Amino acid sequence: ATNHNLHITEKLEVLAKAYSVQGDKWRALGYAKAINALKSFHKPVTSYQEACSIPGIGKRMAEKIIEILESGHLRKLDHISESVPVLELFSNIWGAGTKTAQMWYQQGFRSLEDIRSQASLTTQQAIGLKHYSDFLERMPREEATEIEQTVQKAAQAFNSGLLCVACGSYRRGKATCGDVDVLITHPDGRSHRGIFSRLLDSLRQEGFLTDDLVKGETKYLGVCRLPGPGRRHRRLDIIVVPYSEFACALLYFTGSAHFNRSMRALAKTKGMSLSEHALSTAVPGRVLPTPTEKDVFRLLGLPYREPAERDW
DNA sequence: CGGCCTTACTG
DNA sequence: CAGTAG
DNA sequence: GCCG
Ligand SMILES: Nc1nc2c(ncn2[C@H]2C[C@H](O)[C@@H](COP(=O)(O)CP(=O)(O)OP(=O)(O)O)O2)c(=O)[nH]1
Ligand SMILES: [Cl-]
Ligand SMILES: [Cl-]
Ligand SMILES: [Mg+2]
Ligand SMILES: [Mn+2]
Ligand SMILES: [Mn+2]
Ligand SMILES: [Mn+2]
Ligand code: NA
Ligand code: NA
Repeated sequence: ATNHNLHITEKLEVLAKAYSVQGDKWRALGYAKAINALKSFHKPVTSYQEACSIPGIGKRMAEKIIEILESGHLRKLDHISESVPVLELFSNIWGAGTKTAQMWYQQGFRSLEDIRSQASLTTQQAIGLKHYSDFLERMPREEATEIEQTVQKAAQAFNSGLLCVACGSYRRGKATCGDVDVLITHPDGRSHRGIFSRLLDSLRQEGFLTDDLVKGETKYLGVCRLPGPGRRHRRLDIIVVPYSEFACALLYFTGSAHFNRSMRALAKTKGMSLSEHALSTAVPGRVLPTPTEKDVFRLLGLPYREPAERDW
């Protein structure tokens, strides 16, 4: 639905993002969750006592939601270090995180021009810098579809049986997608092998793939651009998995990230372990049979949720 | 007090 | 391994 | 940050 407390979240997001880019990950996680809670809430919040009651919101956070409701402002925001805007600028480079951002800042850099001419850049960071603007824009769902079909087409040319599905935000039904996450497998349980590498060659020779960021056993993180004019470069992620891990692979890749974390966390409390490979029992333990996503929720004693309902 | 998901690539 | 990322 |  819609957020009934944007006047609150909007202010907290600024602070959460500040801590994030500065390296205070755990505190930033607290705000991130506090924020997620406020958003998905039946109606607007009105009181302190009303705030604390909400899971994910404690005394310190409740206080802040108050200052906002009463002072209409968050004094804390008035003291965010002047290095934050630059740290955010830097970490928006794919391949560069909080540590690299702080280092560059310590060395005197303040702008991308500074980074381009003087900073030391890993191969990935150079690619991220080159597509800085493109990677900041979420693409129209329709374009996400075009990309999925492109990979599926190139893949099925090797084996018409190969199953290709765009997961991530796409499968969750979002209007726009930051990238395209394509899962590839095969019902025969063995044909998925021996393609990955050749598939990337096809897409590469075809001019579709323009830059590679990470190439591994079953995962690929790269960059693509549809043919024709008016096209931006888009991030593309592909994972090839054995059909026996389909349900878990699909569940993982569909996300959301926070949804995955919660689900894995729950599994953990029940003496189980959840990954993109399988759902098991604490130690490794035994692999529980999971033919479908629903089997995962069931085994975890959770009511099934549609992909569109997995925001967190 | 102390975890806060879990796995994988890069160098 | 640390850093970054899905 | 929050929570067990
Ligand atoms: N367990 C886990 N799963 C994750 C994590 N990050 C991502 N995933 C899973 C869940 C996530 O759905 C999937 C794709 O990750 P992206 O493509 O990076 C983010 P998307 O949701 O696709 O939305 P977009 O911003 O692209 O429009 O990997 C993480 O930290 N942990
Ligand atoms: Cl985190
Ligand atoms: Cl360009
Ligand atoms: Mg995505
Ligand atoms: Mn992705
Ligand atoms: Mn471009
Ligand atoms: Mn694996
Ligand atoms: Na609380
Ligand atoms: Na980055």
